Amino acid sequence: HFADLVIQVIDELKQFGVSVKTYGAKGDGVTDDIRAFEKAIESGFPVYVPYGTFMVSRGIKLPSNTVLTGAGKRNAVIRFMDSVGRGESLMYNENVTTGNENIFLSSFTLDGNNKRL
Amino acid sequence: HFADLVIQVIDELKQFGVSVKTYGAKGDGVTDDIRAFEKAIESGFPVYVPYGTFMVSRGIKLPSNTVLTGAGKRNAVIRFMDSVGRGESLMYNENVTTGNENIFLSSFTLDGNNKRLGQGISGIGGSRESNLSIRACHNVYIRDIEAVDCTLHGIDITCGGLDYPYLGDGTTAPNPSENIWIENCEATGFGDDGITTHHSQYINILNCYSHDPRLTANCNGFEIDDGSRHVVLSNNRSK
Amino acid sequence: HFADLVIQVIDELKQFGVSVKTYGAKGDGVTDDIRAFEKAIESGFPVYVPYGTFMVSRGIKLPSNTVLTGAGKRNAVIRFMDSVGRGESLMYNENVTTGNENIFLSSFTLDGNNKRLGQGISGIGGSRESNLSIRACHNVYIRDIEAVDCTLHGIDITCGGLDYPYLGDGTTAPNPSENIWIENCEATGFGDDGITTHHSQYINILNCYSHDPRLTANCNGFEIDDGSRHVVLSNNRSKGCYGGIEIKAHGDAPAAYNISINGHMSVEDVRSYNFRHIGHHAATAPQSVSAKNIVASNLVSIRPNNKRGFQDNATPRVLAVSAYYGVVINGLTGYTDDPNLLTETVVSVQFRARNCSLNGV
Ligand SMILES: [Co+2]
Ligand SMILES: [Co+2]
Ligand SMILES: [Co+2]
Ligand SMILES: [Co+2]
Repeated sequence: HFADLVIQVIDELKQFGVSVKTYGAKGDGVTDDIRAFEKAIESGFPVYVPYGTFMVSRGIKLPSNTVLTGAGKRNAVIRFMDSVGRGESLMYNENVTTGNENIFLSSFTLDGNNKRL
Repeated sequence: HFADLVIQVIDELKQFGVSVKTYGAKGDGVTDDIRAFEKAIESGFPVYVPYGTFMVSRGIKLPSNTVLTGAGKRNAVIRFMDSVGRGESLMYNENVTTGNENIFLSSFTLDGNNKRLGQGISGIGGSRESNLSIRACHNVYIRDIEAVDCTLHGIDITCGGLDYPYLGDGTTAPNPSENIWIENCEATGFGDDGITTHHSQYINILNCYSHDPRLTANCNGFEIDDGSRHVVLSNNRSK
Repeated sequence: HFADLVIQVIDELKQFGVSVKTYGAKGDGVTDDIRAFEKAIESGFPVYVPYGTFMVSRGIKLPSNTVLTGAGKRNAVIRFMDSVGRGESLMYNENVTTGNENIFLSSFTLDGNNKRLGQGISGIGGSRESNLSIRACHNVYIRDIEAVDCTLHGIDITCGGLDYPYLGDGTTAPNPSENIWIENCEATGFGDDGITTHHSQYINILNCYSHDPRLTANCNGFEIDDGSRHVVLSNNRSKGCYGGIEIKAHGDAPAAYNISINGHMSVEDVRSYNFRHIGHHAATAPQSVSAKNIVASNLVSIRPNNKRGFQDNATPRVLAVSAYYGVVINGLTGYTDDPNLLTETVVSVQFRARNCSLNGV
């Protein structure tokens, strides 16, 4: 509970923008973090992905005016879960038909977990 | 939120027992703190009342094996709210008919807020509406309690039942209180008596001060009344 | 770890003095807290005992200039562990032979856990195994202490030494306790006496309650015993004991002398007020040279009886005086509602009692 209060302060500082962990991401190689990504991305703030393997049960959709930056390749890693079915890219812009604008993506690994199939 | 975490730690230390503020008491002279008192008292721990005026919308009922201690007279103050109706003493033991045991009360003020009813008013019937009423109890220690603006009595020790029994001369009422100690208490501004005993035995009243009744009837400082027996009074003052 | 830091700050504030919990006390009814008590007590600070049942594997020894205060009776509770052996009072001053000074004890329960030994057991020898024992001490204030399930006595004030000395009539034992105040204390479930004094002087016992001994021998509420002198008892109550207030000595000891009873209430004791000097009652014995001066006033005795069989069914009394010279009784009320409880003599002045006066009975 003390640590949670300290974390709350850090998160309010927004040193990188907003961390996905602020919205509940675990980045533990097991937990489904898709909702945290969606929440962070819809918040309007630049989004930061810190160290971890962030498991996702569906594709991460990017709206216009998105800044998504990680701690780096093989540091911030985004990965499809074993149970994901067919049909989606791991990461793609929201409006598939007429598109989006101003998307800035930096410094992370995308692991499509093709192995699972 | 930080202060709340600090408070949580203090409360877990239980330096006095459990504070009523731990259970949500404000002690601000306005907020109804009755639920906090009830919760604290039912917890099984000795209960502490710190500085404040703790407003209560109904009587505080005491079960057996209760320790209730305050920060002191005119420091910890317990008070009926303006909107309280008729029929209850401010503080009394839970089992009104066959009584309770082992109740230890120390170091606070009981303000019955009789004022709220208008002037000239006394108890609605029998032993109802004292600041403190002890009925059919064994082993009760009452120390350093100040009882003010009382509707009926300041402190009343009686047998079981809300009413006083009238069974005739040469009788003994059922369910006496027994083994009672009243020490360093003050009673004032009462409607009947400051400190009084009925149908009860083995009582010591020591170093107490009972003065200035509100009313003008049979209003006595110390009234050792119907059915009392085996009582010592020593070094008290009445005025 | 955060809570520990907060606690550290609180402890540094020293709002009561130093808490025993600061030195590692748990007060959980299970953990041995003796080391925390010893550390706190040796620190030089006033010691505070907060809410809890603080278990102890050996007696708590008190040095000079000790302040030990609790959160209150049945709030702060100090208790012998089940596994404790024989020989120690629960709490007592460090220097058993020549004593200590300036000890101030307030607001806690002492539970001697006599139960742990099986039933029917009393002290192993002399003054050993009371809940609280004060030996050869000067300036001791004992307030708001509840003493329960006691092996020997609840509270005992005595001279130096673990044993009680038997030096003969007309003597004064070395190393008395002196300047003692016992107020608002309760003693119950003891093996011998609730509150008792020996070979000590200048003592006030005020507003205390001693009742219901475990055993059935000479088990008295207040026993002003061998070598006592210059004692005032006032506004105390005794219940369900053999003697309510006993003032006496055993044979081969000097009787208590110059004792004042300024009001007492005795409820269902056998002999409410029992003043005597064993060895100095027979017509052919020497007169006691020590049994002198008792002034006792505003005495209440209620339903004296021997339903419990104390002292081999000794016969009940409101008042029994023997051996003593110069006993002045003023304002005595004895009351019963059962004519079959006391059947021999209500008040006796016999067995070498002399120069006695009864007024207002
Ligand atoms: Co009256
Ligand atoms: Co009355
Ligand atoms: Co004895
Ligand atoms: Co003795």
